[PDB]
Amino acid sequence: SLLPVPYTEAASLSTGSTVTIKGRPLACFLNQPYLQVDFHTEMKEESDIVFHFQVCFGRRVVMNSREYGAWKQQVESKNMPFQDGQEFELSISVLPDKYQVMVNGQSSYTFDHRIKPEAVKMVQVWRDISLTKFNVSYLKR
Amino acid sequence: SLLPVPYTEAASLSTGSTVTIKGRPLACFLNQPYLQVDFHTEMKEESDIVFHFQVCFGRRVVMNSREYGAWKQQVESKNMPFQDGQEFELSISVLPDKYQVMVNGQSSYTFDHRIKPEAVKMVQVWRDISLTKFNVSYLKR
Repeated sequence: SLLPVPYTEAASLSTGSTVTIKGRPLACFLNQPYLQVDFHTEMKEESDIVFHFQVCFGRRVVMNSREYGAWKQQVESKNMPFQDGQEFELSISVLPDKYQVMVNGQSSYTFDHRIKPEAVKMVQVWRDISLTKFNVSYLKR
Repeated sequence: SLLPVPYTEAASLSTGSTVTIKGRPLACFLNQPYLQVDFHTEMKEESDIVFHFQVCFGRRVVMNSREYGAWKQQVESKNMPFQDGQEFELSISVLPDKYQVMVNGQSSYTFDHRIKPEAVKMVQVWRDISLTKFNVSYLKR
């Protein structure tokens, strides 16, 4: 639709930052479209990932980090608040101890900080979605 | 790039038909972009799939069919002729007994017919690729 996918934006994060993502899957759940949000330590797409968030719509969600080029301990969830064929509003909040992922206003996943959020320099949103809004909040000291 | 992805084209297949697909992954292999080619029995994207071909670039290839809404016996391959960061030329030939998948001119995968290729009405190419050429050959009786 509006914002080009894969979508990449330079970014900085700290306690109190929020990343808001509004979009829609590009296929019905039967075809298992994916959505991936990666918080990167550099603009380079092969850089390390502080928070890796991958939805296989209708199936599962995987969360992990990639440190010095290697994937670490994968966290896997079957919680699936996303609705087949529907627009979704995704909200990732940086709390002192973890990321909190709200889906359509509902707390759905958390991921404890493995690397300080201040290490993030870029956010990329990609795979099988269209994107209508992307925002990183910059209101706190 | 040029052809919109997800790419859908009404199609008919029989022995001697070839599907040619030229494209490029949207991310380096470290980020595991996907490519999926589905030969559908109807234009509806939730319709059955006669030949499902899914590349996880740099990792594996999965082939299957989806019959009356259910996935059947998955075939899995570690053969990975695709090259990191490179354009690829994909050629799926309809032989009497199977599909033969050429990658950059090199025979790479085959998949025995589970449903007659004459059941195909649509081809969809999607996931993490850009597309520059798509062609279905229509030269044989």
